[PDB]
Amino acid sequence: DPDQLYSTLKSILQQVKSHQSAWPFMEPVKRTEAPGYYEVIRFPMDLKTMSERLKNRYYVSKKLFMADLQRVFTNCKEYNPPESEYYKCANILEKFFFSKIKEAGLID
Ligand SMILES: CNC(=O)c1ccccc1OC1CCOCC1
Repeated sequence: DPDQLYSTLKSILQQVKSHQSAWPFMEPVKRTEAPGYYEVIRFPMDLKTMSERLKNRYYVSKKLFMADLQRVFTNCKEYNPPESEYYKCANILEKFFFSKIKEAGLID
């Protein structure tokens, strides 16, 4: 009853991380891999960083969690071409994410 949010968030983040379309998002994009990524994307985010944030008790509300995870998708979509494998992954996983958020009644 106290630590309810933490539990729900952890379950959701784990399901997202195990999803077969999560692989592009598991770790920070490297500048060496992506020319001018960090010029274009000002608030980078990824699921390893979110795991850390969660463990660090940063996600004190649904909204903070939802914003970080939404940003993972919107970074990817802005940066990559629309028919790229990363873009396809991003919308697949975003669909999955919204279905789990609704499924847990996460209200913000
Ligand atoms: C979400 N990822 C990207 O927008 C990305 C863009 C350009 C180059 C690499 C990228 O991320 C890699 C991070 C490590 O796994 C493979 C994708």
